[PDB]
Amino acid sequence: MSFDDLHKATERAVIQAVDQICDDFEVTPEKLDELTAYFIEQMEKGLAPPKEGHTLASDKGLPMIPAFVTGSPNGTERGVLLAADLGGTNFRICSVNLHGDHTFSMEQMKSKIPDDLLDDENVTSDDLFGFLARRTLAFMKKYHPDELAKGKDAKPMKLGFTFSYPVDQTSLNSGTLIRWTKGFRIADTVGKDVVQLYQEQLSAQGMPMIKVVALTNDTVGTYLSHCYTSDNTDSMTSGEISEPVIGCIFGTGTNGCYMEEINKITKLPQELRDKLIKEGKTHMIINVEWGSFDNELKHLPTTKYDVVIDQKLSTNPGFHLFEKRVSGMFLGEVLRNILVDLHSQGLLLQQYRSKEQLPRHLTTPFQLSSEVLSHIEIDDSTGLRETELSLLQSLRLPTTPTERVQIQKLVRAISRRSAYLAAVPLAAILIKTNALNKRYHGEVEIGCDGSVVEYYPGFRSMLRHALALSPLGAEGERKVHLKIAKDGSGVGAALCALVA
Amino acid sequence: MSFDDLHKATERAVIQAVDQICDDFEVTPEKLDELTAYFIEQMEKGLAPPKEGHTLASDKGLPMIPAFVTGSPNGTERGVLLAADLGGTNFRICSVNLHGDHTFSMEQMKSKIPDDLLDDENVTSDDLFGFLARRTLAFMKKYHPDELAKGKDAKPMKLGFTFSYPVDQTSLNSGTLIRWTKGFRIADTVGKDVVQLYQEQLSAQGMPMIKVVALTNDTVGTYLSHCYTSDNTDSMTSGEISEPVIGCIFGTGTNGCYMEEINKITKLPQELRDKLIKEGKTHMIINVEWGSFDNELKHLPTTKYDVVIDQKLSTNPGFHLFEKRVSGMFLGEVLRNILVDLHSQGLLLQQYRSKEQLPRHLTTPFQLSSEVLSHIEIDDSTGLRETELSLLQSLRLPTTPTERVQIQKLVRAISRRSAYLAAVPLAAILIKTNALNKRYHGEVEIGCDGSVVEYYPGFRSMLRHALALSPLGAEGERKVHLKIAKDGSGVGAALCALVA
Amino acid sequence: MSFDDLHKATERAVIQAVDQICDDFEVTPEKLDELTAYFIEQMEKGLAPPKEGHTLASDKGLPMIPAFVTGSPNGTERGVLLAADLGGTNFRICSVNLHGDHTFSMEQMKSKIPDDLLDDENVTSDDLFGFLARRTLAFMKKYHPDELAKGKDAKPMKLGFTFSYPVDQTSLNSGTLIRWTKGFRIADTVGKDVVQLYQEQLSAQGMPMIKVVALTNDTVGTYLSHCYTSDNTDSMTSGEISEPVIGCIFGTGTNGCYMEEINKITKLPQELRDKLIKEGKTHMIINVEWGSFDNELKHLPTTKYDVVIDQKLSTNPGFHLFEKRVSGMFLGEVLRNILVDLHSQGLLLQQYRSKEQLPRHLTTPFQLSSEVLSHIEIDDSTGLRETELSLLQSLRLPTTPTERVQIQKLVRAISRRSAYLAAVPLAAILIKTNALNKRYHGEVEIGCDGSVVEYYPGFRSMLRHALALSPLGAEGERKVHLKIAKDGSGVGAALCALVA
Amino acid sequence: MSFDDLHKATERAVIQAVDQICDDFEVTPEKLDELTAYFIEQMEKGLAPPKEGHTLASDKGLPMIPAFVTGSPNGTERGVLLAADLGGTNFRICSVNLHGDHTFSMEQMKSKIPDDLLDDENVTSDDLFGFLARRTLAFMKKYHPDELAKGKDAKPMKLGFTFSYPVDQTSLNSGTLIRWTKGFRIADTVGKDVVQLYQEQLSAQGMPMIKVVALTNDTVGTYLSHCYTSDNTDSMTSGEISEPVIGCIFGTGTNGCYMEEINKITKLPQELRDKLIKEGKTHMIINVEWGSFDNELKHLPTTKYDVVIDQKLSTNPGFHLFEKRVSGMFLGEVLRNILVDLHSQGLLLQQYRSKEQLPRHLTTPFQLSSEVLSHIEIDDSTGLRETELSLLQSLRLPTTPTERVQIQKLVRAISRRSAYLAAVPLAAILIKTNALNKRYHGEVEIGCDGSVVEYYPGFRSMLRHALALSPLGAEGERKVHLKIAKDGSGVGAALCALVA
Ligand SMILES: Nc1ncnc2c1ncn2[C@@H]1O[C@H](COP(=O)(O)OP(=O)(O)OP(=O)(O)O)[C@@H](O)[C@H]1O
Ligand SMILES: OC[C@H]1O[C@H](O)[C@H](O)[C@@H](O)[C@@H]1O
Ligand SMILES: [Mg+2]
Ligand SMILES: [Mg+2]
Ligand SMILES: [Mg+2]
Ligand SMILES: [Mg+2]
Repeated sequence: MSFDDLHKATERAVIQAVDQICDDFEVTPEKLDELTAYFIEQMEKGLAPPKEGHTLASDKGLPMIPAFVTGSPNGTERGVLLAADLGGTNFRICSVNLHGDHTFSMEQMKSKIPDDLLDDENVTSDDLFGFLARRTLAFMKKYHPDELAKGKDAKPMKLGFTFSYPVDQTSLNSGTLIRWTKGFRIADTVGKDVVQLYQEQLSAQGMPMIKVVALTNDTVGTYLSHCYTSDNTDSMTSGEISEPVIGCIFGTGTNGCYMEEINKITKLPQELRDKLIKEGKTHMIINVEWGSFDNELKHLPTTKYDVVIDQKLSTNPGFHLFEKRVSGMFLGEVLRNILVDLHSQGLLLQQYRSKEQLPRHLTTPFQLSSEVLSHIEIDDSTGLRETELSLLQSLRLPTTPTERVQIQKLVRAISRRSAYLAAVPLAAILIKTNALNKRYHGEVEIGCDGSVVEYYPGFRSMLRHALALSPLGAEGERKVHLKIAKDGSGVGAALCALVA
Repeated sequence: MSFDDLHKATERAVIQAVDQICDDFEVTPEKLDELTAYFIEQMEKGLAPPKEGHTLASDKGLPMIPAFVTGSPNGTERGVLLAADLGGTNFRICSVNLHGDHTFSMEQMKSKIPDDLLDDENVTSDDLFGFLARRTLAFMKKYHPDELAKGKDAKPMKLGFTFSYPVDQTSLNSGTLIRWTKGFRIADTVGKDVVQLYQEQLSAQGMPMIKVVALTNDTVGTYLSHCYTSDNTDSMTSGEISEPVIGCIFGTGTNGCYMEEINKITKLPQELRDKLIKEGKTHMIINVEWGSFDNELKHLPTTKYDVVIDQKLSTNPGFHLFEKRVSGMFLGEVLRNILVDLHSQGLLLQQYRSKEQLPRHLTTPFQLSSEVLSHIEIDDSTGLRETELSLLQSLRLPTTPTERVQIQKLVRAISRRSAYLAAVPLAAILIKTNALNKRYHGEVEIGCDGSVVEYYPGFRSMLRHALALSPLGAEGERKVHLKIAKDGSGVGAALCALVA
Repeated sequence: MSFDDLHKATERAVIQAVDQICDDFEVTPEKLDELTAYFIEQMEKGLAPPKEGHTLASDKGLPMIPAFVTGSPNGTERGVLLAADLGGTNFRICSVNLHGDHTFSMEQMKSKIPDDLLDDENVTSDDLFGFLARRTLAFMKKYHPDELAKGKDAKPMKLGFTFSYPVDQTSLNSGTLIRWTKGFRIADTVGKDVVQLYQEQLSAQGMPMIKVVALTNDTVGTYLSHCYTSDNTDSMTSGEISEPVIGCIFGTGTNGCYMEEINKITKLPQELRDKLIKEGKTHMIINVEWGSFDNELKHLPTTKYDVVIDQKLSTNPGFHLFEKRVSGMFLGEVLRNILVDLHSQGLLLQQYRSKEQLPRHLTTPFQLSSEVLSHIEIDDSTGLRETELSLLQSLRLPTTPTERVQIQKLVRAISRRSAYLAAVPLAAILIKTNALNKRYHGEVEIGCDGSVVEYYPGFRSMLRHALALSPLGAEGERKVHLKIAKDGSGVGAALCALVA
Repeated sequence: MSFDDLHKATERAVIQAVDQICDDFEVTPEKLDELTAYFIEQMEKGLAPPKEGHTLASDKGLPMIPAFVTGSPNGTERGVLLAADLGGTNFRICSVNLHGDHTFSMEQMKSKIPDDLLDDENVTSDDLFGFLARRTLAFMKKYHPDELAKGKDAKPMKLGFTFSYPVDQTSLNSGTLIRWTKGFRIADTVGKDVVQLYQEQLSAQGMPMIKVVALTNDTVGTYLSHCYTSDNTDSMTSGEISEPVIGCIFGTGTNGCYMEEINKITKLPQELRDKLIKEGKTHMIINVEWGSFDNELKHLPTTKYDVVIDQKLSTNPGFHLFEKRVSGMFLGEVLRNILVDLHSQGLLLQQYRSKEQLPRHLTTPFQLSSEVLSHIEIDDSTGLRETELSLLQSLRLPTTPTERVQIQKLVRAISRRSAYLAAVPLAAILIKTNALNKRYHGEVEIGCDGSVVEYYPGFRSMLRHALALSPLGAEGERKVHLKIAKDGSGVGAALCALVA
């Protein structure tokens, strides 16, 4: 045994731990099927009246929100509307000029949500909504300075507001916050009317001229934006015309929505179901809180790393268990926990004696962005050798050549687990509504927004693969196109405000 | 307001524009009566000597041509004669074997008039007449190759020549072109002898053996052909025997002719009226240039779409205003202008941003054939849903379901306007000559040739209806039969050549 | 037995004959597989050196032409070039402004090929090429009148010439006509240089300024045009990037071409293969004369109606047997022969006593356009009842209600036979070159031009179905997109002239 | 010429433009020498009294600031002090426990400077300093919550304040802002006392307990931190003991400072020079505003891209010309301007028709971070092929394979130009003070902080190379070590506060 043979014995120990992790992470079709079936069962429960002791702030299971849109655009909608979009790492304000030909011209200003609003439980509703109103002034000064200069007399501006949190919507115009998720801890807005808080701050800042017309989700805005764009009006002689079914968000969090029959939403008051069916409003866009799927954990492929994020690092433990396996914030956090744990086992970061000596950004939660993971996974031979080091050097964590390949294997296992689980709600929705066979012919479109699905170098293809593996089978995959709703939330909110 | 309600609001706007057009197009009996009366007044003027400053190339009003036929056949005429027929979208050569029993056996060769002769003002008389002579050689090679092989010694062939243009006829044998109409722009034949140009080209091509015997119109040939065929010799005990009164053309253009008393044609030289009355030639077949009726526009139900065709798209602006409302070329063009105008209003072709993006065949004049209109109008429920799309797809213009019904309404309004106006000259002629009461009993026949009246799925019945609405009343309609002179122009020219 | 029961007994006899025909026409997967395999065998033979006694004018089998393009565009090509396109029912001249962004702006003039050039064996090379030169003058007068006015001094204009006939190409600049097909009988151009004849006539007409730069086929132009347009440059993170493989023509005739490895074309001189491989010219676009597939008839599903067209009605008996089953000219002719034969059997046109009394346009060959078939097939319930009559009325053939449904069944059987046979060459080409598996991922595009594939209300979907039935299987169909190369031949020739 | 040959001709055009740019960017030793010599001349002028008409807000040339530190640490300094650090993309607060053994334990909180303070001229002193005070409260709540809870009675906290802007320092305790640079436009703080504004806001927010003890630069803090750490106390028998000479910042901006003899600072009042020399204070740490070197542009290798940044995009045109060639903000901006200009020339982004169609983040200034450049440059073969696309995809700019290599060449040319120019001030300082020969033996240390020097995968080695190329020669490079002052500004300010 030379030093090189002794080193190989160590490398084999490292490899076994990494392979064990990779196998714990991979989703096998058997679980993909248990999950699709369970997802559908929870979807039916999510439409049902609550039992005694249940509420929305505390529910568990897979709740659904009956957003009152009740239809979809065809691209002919026209007009200029404002849109606000809150809830990722950032906030955006758009001015969307809908042209009536399946396109729009969008102006945009965007900013990061300041950490003053995210790291402290003592942050109030006035700090968050005061922020949004100040950014709204900045937007108006750049794109519509005249309306701002002429307000209060200039009027109205119609604004749609996308707010990416579960909202107990009662009307397209308004609803209340059910809970904060995804990084916000601002407790005094839970139960309050989201539009009311924003609208009051807009007036407080000098813009009584801007009226918030509609409150929507990101999933809904995405679906509607997707519907507005492309064509879906081809010739009936081209042989097949597609239809939008499902909207997705794969960003800091994960969600989607779909068109559903109004007569099946048993929790909606019957009087409202009757009022709407009488006008031909046979369908609603339902926000399925995918993130909450299996919060009780009867089927998801949970490992110890997911337990740690959910119980110790997350802002809302016990909720949004699906997101913790799928969305961008947790793809990042899962790798960080693995690297720290393989430090403790003495397998990767062998040079440190012990955890307290690790780089501070490695031990601090959420400092490993899914952006680094994107580069870690795409890197091929020379990327892995040289760039993987640069990518982790930016997290102050220098590594060896052999360590870098082991880290890449962990990253691919993490993103694969997510991409396959991410297919569960798409298969489950298409199957529940029989989207694939409600019509003899016509393709199924899924309009997905969010930076993980748009940029992660692997999701577009891994979802298609996973859909084929799920109960949809190859035949279902053949009907189903994953398209990107790039301007997704912005256009969607503008359309919601147009609808009012 | 859901997307579906917003879409209905748009559909209502579309409908209002289409209904406004349909109402502008419909001819009400009040105008049908003003027009019948005006038509008769212009017919009397059309027989009168001209005033100083008037000529035939430039006249206005409703000119008539005193074709020198002076009588009608009874079906006993026999012999084999050639016939040439120029002036629609095509040209035909026939060899008609008249059998003497109200029937004939017709051989035919036909060809399209090449665009080389239609789209350029620099086309000469030698190109048009050279064309006719070359097609004549082709005809002879197929049906009478022996006469061609034996010519110059084989002789004579007698040919009748139907030339569908106003001709200043001086004798059945010849006359000059008054103007070009209906698509021809060959200026150097205006004022020239039509037979002379054709006869010279026949010799130039090697056929000195063929003599053009008679020059006729299509209206005249149709009347005579109609008279030749059926019976009109039934028993006097069958209770009632009919007589031919009016011939019609409803093809690329529109015209007709009728039998008139020679003593009323005040512009004909008196010496000629005397020469003919002395031989019992009490009547002449008069070509009424229906197409020119109301060229000055005092009564026709003119809309902006007709103004555009007459001033911008037509080959002879200011003339043939009636045809522009009635004939096949303009049924086609009127729809095209409406669709382009409803594009500009944002009502039908809503997907284009603006006119320059429309299919090139939609913006190009005369590319919308009345043939497409025929199918657009006949289509019932499933035809409208599926075939209307195919019909416009052939014009490269894909449409929506709701657009297709709106287009069909416009098409029916266009063909109805034409069919009712088309009744004006038939009512006006029968009334002026008192065809309905010159005899106690005996039916009135109108022998109409032309593809619009023969195939358009609506003219046969719409004219009968319109005749009943006009001053003829139901009582006049009861005397009047619309029959189709199917082999119309061919037989007619053969008879004209037989007459010489 | 009442009259109605006796009539049903007759209808059953009619139905049996129609069903027998429909079954003779349907292509079963077993034959679709024999044909794909045979097509591939003949394709290999088509690349081989000839045997003694063989030439190109007379070959039989499935010849291929090694067009010297040797590559494909990526959309960045820019410049303004002229293009001429001869050989369908018409001729087109374009001026194509290539912009370098996968789009172009095309100006166009088009005209029908006059019958003077099609119905007579005594037509010479000077009449056909004189025609093309005259239409070229007309084009220049409308789009580039200044170049024409300034020529001879203004120069050069670069023109690509698409000539849809087999051409024994020796260089992209020129080659000779192998045979006339598809309606032309002009024997004295066979064996002559196609460009030389056109170029001389352009000078004869006054345009020494226009140089014909490249001679191409329609199949080649279509492939290149298809390649030029869309993108095929998406992100490698979108998950899959497509590549053009096969170009198609489904118009008056049928053909296609594909990219092939130069080292496999064994008949090309080795010295030329070496000259080209040394510059990286690893592939050529090969015109596969699909029309000639199985001219000897060992596998095609031939019936008596196809025998009649090939031996009695066609301009080139014994050749282009595949086209006679597939292309637009013969979809039309096959129905006509069936209707005449069912007249002779006393089943459809029961009112005539015998063939000589049938409408002359029914007994005359090629008067039944595939355009009528398009409408006959698309028509649903009310279309069949009312429009089928109008469509055949335009062929002067009035029918009964029961006759109309029987005719529609025959039409669908005819177009299905064609659509399935039409898939044979696409499956055969993709399989021979392993287009489906030469790369792990990336879609396969087929760029098809021609009015049958673009407008016939059934081909887009019937080909996709047939491809799945053929040896490609569903898995091959999943890679394969049928797209329409709408401006196909025009752009292609402009690119060929750009290439020179 | 095949499509592939035509494409190569285009690629050659692209390459020539890229090579021309690369050659314009490369710094040749001849200029490196002109610049070193000029830098020294301007350094002498920078110590001189001003001429009439000169001030500090407007100076030009290379000003120096005589920070009143007057000495350096040896690692024995002990105590716990707070430190604030403002002025990059972010702001940091530290609590540094100096231990007296060349090490310290640092606690840290950091946040991004909100855009509310950077994009608007109407931002006031109260918004910037209010921000710093609020972040200070957050820091105290996490690391010293007891002092905050006990204040006002708990006291004092001693805070050092690093403020990375030129400051007209009069005492280590305070000075005024000379100008804003590097992204700030807050005009009403220019001329005001920097400590006074911060100190007042700390009291306003509830922390009268924290006293700002010292105001320093980042360059000074870095030098002192560097001096505090390692050893520099080795045995005199180890053969050679090093000494710190120069501190550097290579972050969003670029600067450094060095120890200089007090008797040479001719602009300092003589009375102050005498007061200090009498106590043995023979040296001062002088901030050399490297960024301002050659603001008048007599020697820097200026190209058109640098002119655009300086005159159109920068917050302070005419100043800090050296930084615009060297620092992280402009490495980013220079590439962006090149890519847009090569779009205009039609060489890289060939698919767009024109600038208005480019991705909005490409045309927006400063959206291309030097972070992307880091990855673009490090990428080797497979990194360039796949990751370069991901890196630009994050700027919404998809590219081709050939485009990616051309972009990488531009990036390496940009970072090389910077790295070589970046050596000018280090060579110039060591040469001016004869750091290399003031002692027979002992190494020269340069302590550089800042993320470009710490992470850019190329600076550590390119500076060493450039130093050898400059007048220092290989012999000077052999004395000179580039080390990283990682905790640099934080420790430095804590030491400045310890010094008071
Ligand atoms: N290129 C990338 N590769 C991988 N992950 C990325 C990339 N860019 C952003 N992300 C992830 O996406 C998150 C931002 O999500 P996104 O841009 O979709 O905003 P969002 O719509 O506001 O999110 P949400 O809708 O859930 O609130 C980041 O925190 C990071 O985790
Ligand atoms: O137009 C389609 C095809 O028609 C004929 O079959 C020709 O042989 C062929 O070269 C051409 O491409
Ligand atoms: Mg979002
Ligand atoms: Mg006629
Ligand atoms: Mg063609
Ligand atoms: Mg700094």
